Amino acid sequence: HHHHHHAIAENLYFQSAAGLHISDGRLVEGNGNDFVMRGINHAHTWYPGETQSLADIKATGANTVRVVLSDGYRWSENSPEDVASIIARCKAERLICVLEVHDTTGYGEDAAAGTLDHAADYWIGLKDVLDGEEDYVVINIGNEPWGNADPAGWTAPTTAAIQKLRAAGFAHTIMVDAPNWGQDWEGVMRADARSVYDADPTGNLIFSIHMYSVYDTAAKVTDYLNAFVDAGLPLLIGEFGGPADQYGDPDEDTMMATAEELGLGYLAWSWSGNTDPVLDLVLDFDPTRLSSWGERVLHGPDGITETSREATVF
Ligand SMILES: [Cl-]
Ligand SMILES: [Cl-]
Ligand SMILES: [Mg+2]
Ligand SMILES: [Mg+2]
Ligand SMILES: [Mg+2]
Ligand SMILES: [Mg+2]
Ligand SMILES: [Mg+2]
Repeated sequence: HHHHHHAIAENLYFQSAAGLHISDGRLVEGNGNDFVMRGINHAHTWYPGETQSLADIKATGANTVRVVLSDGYRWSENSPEDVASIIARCKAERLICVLEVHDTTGYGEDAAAGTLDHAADYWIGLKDVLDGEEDYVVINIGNEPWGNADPAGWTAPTTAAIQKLRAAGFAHTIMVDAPNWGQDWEGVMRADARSVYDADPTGNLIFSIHMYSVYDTAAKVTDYLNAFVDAGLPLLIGEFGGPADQYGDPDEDTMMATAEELGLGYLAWSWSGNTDPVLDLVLDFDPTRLSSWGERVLHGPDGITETSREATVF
């Protein structure tokens, strides 16, 4: 006979603050399932009238969007209301959301660039919007937060910013970008990553490489990605390009193939709106105007539509 009981469930007395987290060098959801980001960057802070981009990005099959914010150091600060709206729209569309402060880009070289400390203060100002969204939102402290001048200087302020966010009570997975405009040409992030990782007492830290023309051969791509995997350190390709520019030709084929082989995340740059539209996946924010680059990223080998799996939390 069935026990025939009729109970109702109270929610667990104790639950973890962390949602998305790191386990054994990989990104995992709260339920333990491995998560491999396959997504797109959207320049929200510069295109407030293009928020339909989030739903259009989901329609590609993408499982993640990286949303460009400003902390007001250089561009126009994204308000807590705006950020709350974006997070909720991403959740409604079943997208994981990587938020990033762009104003740090090129610090130490570009005189208009802000500090990681200023970015951290901005994140702390968003705490009431962000707390409770640890299953859904990854905090990328500052985009490409050092230029090419003295990239060794990146390690101390990166470490300090992580510690400042943890001391403020953040339980999200935190993502950090490399010096040399995100491409880590001098290898400072690659060398110092373990030290930086060990400085996050939660272990919930992921490194992000941006692969442009420095990564113009197969060997350069595979060496970098394998370096992190072999060291047991979590990594994604948080931006990448592909079409040749004045500095070389990024090897997008090897990036995407190796990301698939190793199960590392990637986020293509970008949906639309670049000053030079060569990296626009769609022209004029219009899904019916895919560019050559859009065709490659969405529909080509190891691309988004082929490989992206929705986060299981949804
Ligand atoms: Cl706009
Ligand atoms: Cl080479
Ligand atoms: Mg029964
Ligand atoms: Mg939970
Ligand atoms: Mg909306
Ligand atoms: Mg060094
Ligand atoms: Mg290329």
